[PDB]
Amino acid sequence: PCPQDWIAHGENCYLFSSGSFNWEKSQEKCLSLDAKLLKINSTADLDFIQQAISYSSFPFWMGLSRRNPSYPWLWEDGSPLMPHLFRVRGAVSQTYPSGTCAYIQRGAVYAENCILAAFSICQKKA
Repeated sequence: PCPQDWIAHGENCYLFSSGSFNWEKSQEKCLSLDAKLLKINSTADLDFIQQAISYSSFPFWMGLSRRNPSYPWLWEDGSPLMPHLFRVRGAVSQTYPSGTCAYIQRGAVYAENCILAAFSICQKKA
């Protein structure tokens, strides 16, 4: 029973943000909706999301981040990235003043400087 404009999968509801902003604003935008940025915990999650994106070439922030390459990638809640899901491609090895953040684009996952603008996906429980 997902709210108005949200998409159901598993326990959760999913929203494609209407705006494209940096990671920090995107995070605050999901929190504003009593939601959080996407957290992919399974292969099913990954393919649901890959499908929902419908061959958009836009980038879509998820809730995965780290402040420099000497920290593990963690979801917003502090949980780790589960191992058999995706490789994080992109700018994995530079250090940016506001951290490195993961997004999904063309079905693959990439790391970039958190101040760059992207669409995002929020989630909350149904």
